[PDB]
Amino acid sequence: DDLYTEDQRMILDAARAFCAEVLAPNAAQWDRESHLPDEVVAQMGELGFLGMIVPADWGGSYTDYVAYALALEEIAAGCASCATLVSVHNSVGCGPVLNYGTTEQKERWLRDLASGKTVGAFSLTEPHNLRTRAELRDGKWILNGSKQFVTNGARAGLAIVFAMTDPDKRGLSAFVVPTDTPGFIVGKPEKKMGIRASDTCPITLENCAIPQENLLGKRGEGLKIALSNLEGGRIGIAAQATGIARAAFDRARRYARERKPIAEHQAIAEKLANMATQINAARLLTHHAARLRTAGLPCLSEASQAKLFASEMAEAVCSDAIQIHGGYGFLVDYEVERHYRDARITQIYEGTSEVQRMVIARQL
Amino acid sequence: DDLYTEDQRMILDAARAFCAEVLAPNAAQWDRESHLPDEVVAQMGELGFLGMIVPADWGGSYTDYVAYALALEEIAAGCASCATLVSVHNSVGCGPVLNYGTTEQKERWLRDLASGKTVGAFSLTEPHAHNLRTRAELRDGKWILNGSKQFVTNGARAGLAIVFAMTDPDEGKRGLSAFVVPTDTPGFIVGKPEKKMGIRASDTCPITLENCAIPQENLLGKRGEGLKIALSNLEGGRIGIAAQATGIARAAFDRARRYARERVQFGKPIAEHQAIAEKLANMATQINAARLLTHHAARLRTAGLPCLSEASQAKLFASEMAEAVCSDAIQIHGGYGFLVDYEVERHYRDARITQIYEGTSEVQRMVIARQL
Amino acid sequence: DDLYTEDQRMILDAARAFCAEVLAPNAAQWDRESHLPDEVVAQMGELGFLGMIVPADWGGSYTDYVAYALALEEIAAGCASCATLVSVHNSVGCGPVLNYGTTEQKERWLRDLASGKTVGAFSLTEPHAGSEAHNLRTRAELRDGKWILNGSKQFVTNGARAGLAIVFAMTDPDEGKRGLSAFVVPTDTPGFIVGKPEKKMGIRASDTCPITLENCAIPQENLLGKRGEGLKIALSNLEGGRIGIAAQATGIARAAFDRARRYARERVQFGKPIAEHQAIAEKLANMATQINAARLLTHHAARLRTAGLPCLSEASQAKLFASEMAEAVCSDAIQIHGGYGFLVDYEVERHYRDARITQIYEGTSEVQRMVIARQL
Amino acid sequence: DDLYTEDQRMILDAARAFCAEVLAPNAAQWDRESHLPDEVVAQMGELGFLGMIVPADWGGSYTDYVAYALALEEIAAGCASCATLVSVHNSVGCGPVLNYGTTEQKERWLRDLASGKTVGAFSLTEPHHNLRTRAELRDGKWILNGSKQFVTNGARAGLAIVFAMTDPDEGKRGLSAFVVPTDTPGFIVGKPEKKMGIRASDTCPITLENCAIPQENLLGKRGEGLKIALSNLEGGRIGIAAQATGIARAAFDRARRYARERVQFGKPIAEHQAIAEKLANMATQINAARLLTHHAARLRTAGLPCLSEASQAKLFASEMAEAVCSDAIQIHGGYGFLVDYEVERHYRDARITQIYEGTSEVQRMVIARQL
Ligand SMILES: Cc1cc2c(cc1C)N(C[C@H](O)[C@H](O)[C@H](O)COP(=O)(O)OP(=O)(O)OC[C@H]1O[C@@H](n3cnc4c(N)ncnc43)[C@H](O)[C@@H]1O)c1[nH]c(=O)[nH]c(=O)c1N2
Repeated sequence: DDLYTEDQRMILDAARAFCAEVLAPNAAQWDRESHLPDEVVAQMGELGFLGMIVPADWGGSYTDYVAYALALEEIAAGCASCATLVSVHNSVGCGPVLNYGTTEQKERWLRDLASGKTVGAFSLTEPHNLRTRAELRDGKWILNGSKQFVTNGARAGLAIVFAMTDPDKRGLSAFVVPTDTPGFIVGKPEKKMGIRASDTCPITLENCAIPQENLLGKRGEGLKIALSNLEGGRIGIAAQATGIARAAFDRARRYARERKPIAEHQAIAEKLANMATQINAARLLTHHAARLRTAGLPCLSEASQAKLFASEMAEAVCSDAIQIHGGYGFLVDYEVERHYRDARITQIYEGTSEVQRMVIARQL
Repeated sequence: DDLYTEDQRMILDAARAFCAEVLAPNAAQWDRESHLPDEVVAQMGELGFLGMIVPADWGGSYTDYVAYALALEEIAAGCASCATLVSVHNSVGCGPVLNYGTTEQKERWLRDLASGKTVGAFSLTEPHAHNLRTRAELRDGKWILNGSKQFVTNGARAGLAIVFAMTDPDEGKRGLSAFVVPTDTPGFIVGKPEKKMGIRASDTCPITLENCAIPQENLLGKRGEGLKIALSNLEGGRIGIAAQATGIARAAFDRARRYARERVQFGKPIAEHQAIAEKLANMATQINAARLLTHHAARLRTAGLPCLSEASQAKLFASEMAEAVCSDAIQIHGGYGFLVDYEVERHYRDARITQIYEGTSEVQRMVIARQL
Repeated sequence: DDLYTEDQRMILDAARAFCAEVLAPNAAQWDRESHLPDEVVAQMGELGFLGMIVPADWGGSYTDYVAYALALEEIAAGCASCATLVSVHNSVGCGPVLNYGTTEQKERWLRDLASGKTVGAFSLTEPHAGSEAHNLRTRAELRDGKWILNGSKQFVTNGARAGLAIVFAMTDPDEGKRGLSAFVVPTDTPGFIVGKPEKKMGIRASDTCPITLENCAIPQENLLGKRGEGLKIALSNLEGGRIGIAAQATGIARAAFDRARRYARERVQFGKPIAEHQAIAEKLANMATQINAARLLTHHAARLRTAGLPCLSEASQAKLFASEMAEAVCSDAIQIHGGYGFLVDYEVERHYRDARITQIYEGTSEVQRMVIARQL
Repeated sequence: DDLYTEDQRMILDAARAFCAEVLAPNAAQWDRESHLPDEVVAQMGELGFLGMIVPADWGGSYTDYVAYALALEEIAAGCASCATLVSVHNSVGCGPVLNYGTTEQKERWLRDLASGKTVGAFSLTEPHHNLRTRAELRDGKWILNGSKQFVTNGARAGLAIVFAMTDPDEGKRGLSAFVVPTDTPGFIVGKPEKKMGIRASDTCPITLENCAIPQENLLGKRGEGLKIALSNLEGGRIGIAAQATGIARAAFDRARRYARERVQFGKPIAEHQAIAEKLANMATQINAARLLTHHAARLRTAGLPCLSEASQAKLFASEMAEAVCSDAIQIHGGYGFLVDYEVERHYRDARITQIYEGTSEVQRMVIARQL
């Protein structure tokens, strides 16, 4: 930990101890029951894990993005579903309100988002850019449409919902929708291969009317807003891939050392060497992008490179962790099978690998 | 199909029909409930799938190994757990009895294995880290077995197990013997099925032998021949798992390519995107190569030629490929690929075991290298 | 071998002897001099390797395509450059004349192509146009009873040694994809100007030449097929071409692997033959497995083609797979050799250099993928 | 660059200018002739490139190891052979004398090594730790006999750090290190080896036949030879990591420019998704390789343990370089296989990085050992 700053090493310690004491012993159960207890979410709130990229005067704990990634790496090593909840809540639950909310808006919502009292959700994508619509009639914005894969959909108190307001690029607007609003209809959580305890829900909007002052930004600023947190999001998920890969690697190398022991059979040792090299490269790409972002510099390509690299790495590293365990690797009680299922999603959400490659290439 | 013989196409069509009518629509449920219905196993019996490498003379359906491979690829595309059952039963349930059994032993057990009335299992490996701790002592005209075995596929539904034990500890490599143990023999204790990431409906159980006393005539082959017997269906087992890996990959590939033709993003079917197209071509290439390696091994095996390397190449290749094709199949589905209801996530989970069992990839590589 | 037919074993035996006696011992020198002696090309002629896909009654030696792939793999295992020459001459030198030639045109040319008295070249690619092979700027105009070719061509294999070239030219510039025509052009024709062979990383003894056509006049009866049929003709030997390159990749890789496995048995490090080191043994096992899959893809495409069945996909899969496999196999061979792997005298560096072209010519990997995907 | 330091940016900018004006225009010709012009070596010396990990007090230009890695990357991108010479000279030419030499020894040789006046070589391995080359103390001199293998800079070096058995029966603690002037009678340098790549980096066998040197040329203590042989592994590996990053980067830069110029089916080929995907993968792996390499250098700069980290950088960069060079070939199509388009030289040069300064297999052993 010698190369990190003092802020960064403090977050790392706090994160480490939380993860060892609360996440790691319970993640198997949470996966098996597809459910993360709310008191664990609340406790993440109290510790500042749900406002790590909100400034401290708005109720958060932001220091820099390297710290953020270190915390999300630790949290993902303990529980990949927690890391999903946290990466989404901080980046796209908190980000839009902080960056485009008026002062009154931030007073209404941001301190509760940043403290974790209110969990946040972001809803842009749709089953088939958009067909969800919002009409302004009699002082209320009225939303009708259908939305897909909303992380934190069941538990969020607020949702940033994107909707077509003016059908002729600047045709979308963003809304803060409290999730108890009549006509905000959240469906049953999707059944997923992995991150099973991170609730991922479809949402139907059926004349969901919200006050006019719940418009977020100016009318027509929807797309820009939806795109304002790609760097933070991708950095977050790259950090998550790194943590999940690292957890499986930690188990593999512990199993190799105990099962001479198999860690000095050439082939096993080569896998472990490869796994360590790849995990460390993923971390360094993640941190490099986080430094640029901390400094306010352009870093979409760098963040997309981290997310790309870390995500693909993680599936291969988790696959080696299984292989190193033999027959036991396929068994639930040995946990690496969980890490393998959890890892897979990182290549898909927050921009697919194909999208990550498009943007990196665009800028060469 | 016009590339295959008459017999082969017939076995292929019979299995296609069974997988479409019975397996494919119910796989998802069986994965969900971690259980294959006894009657579906009995129906594979009735159809000859549980005797495909047993001569017709002994009640089986043997034509050749390519045909075996074709049937297993089809079963696997519909239900990976079914393929596991079928492949283990046929190769290591039926094989030891067929090759090493006396005539009377073949009459007492082989007809029922081949018909599928008796499901067979095979138990050599043990849960500690050749050098077995499980023992057999000859006492008053009976073999008495004491031991603990690990991961017996078909462990719960098998009526017979081939069970290997130390009979002569001084003799080392010739220290082992093989025994046919009816699973209802007192002292044959089946534990709870293991909880696995995939092939969840294939029962995999630890077993203990506790003063498990069996008739002297249940010794399979000669005393001390157990190792040799334990190693004599490696070719067949490995051919079948390579076929299974091929079928699993093919199911996910078929779902993904159909999805890529129907799904529209950026104003064209996604199969018209170059990156997607490249995955689809790589998938088809790798599946075809895996099938070609498998059938080449099968062809050598059918002609009684030595083929342990060719069988191991095919199993190594098909197993590694199946993970990469299934991963690609998930990716082409985007977020839907991660969803249970889109099924490719089941194919991925199921395929991962193929690199491990029937000899790990590491073991496969060792034999292939040994002959180079 | 037991799985092959008597014709297949016969050609296989013949190629093997030739490759040990003539090719393998001299290949290093030819790479070094960037030159294949004419007497070696004549011997391949005499032995029937330049007619392996022309029927016997036209002077060829065609039995089936599996035989062809076996012969090409051997030839390639001894000299990659030689395999390039053979593959091109057979598929696109002979093929166009065989398939589209009149009786008179086959009597004039195909017996000499099939015996190897005359080496064949194929010229389509231009400086601006490779993978997009239809937009041609080379032109052909009828004046005074002769076809007059003017233009510029690129990367012609066998370009300096060939006696005939199948040249593709725009006869009808406003007719697009139906505007190409194919022409048999004697390479001694005035205005058929062969540039100096390209300097390449690998297959350095396979002459690969630019060609300038300048008031290059030929008899009217050197038109091959119907006017406008050029594109169809240019695309009519894809399967055979790709089968042969797949077999070439397989043979180059095999040669690298044979050296590596022998060296790993002999070389000792940390008290045993490095072959017994598990990481080495794994590399060896992966190399065998991949070469074997390549071969089986190639022979499967060869069977469909022998039966006249459609097989462009299967041929493209073999080519893609073999070519990419060969790079990784030759790379493993280098690594198994340690620091000796980088040295010219240890040969495997040459196989690595030679292997790399197989992913590019006879349709790039990207093109192979497009056609495999399209036919799903 | 914003993220580098004033010294880092300083050495980077100088390496850039110099790669661009001297190295990159002439690298093809040097590869073709298998020869680096002496005056170019002298310019590297003069510019401080041959003293980059020796302190300023001893005639060097040492700032930190991140600066070293940046400069090696740039040199490598203009001329892989020059980078091989530079990496070796700094790491194992200067390193032993710097760290194990007496003050008298450092005054005698280290300043000339650091200024580039004298180029240094290092000679441990033989054709077959268990070594045949012997040194015998006789009449106030060490007399060396043996055969040595693949000495980089073997034909231009003025001094060679040679390792020999002083005490055959003490095994690993029976080796000693010696500073040998290369003009010493009985120091016979054979013909440079014929190689696939880095052809202008001279790589020579050396025969020592009754090669007699002063008693005071023992380096470190008698028996300390293996420890000295292993004392610059970190530096060496960081250097080759930077080499591999640079070679790949050169091929990458050519391929990405080509892709924006070459049109096929109506658009620049960089806009075909399959090419874009290659370019994106090349950029990402190259950056990953630099970041591993700089991470290692930071640990080295701070004097912290970093053998594994440098081994990870060297392993990752070297394997990466082959794959990136291969893509660069592919992106060029047929042109990629032609000498005039340069990417085929980069691919050839890149392949050595997986083998020397320890094979991939050796890198992976040290990484594993330490987990
Ligand atoms: C040694 C040797 C020998 C021969 C030949 C080449 C060489 C190097 N060829 C020519 C060969 O067929 C040619 O190199 C390929 O068609 C590739 O074309 P270019 O080199 O013009 O690359 P080109 O400019 O077409 O492509 C550059 C890169 O972009 C990619 N690309 C192009 N279009 C694309 C698309 N739509 N989507 C995705 N990617 C795309 C390609 O795959 C390639 O990777 C030939 N020719 C001949 O007529 N007669 C002969 O005998 C020979 N022999």
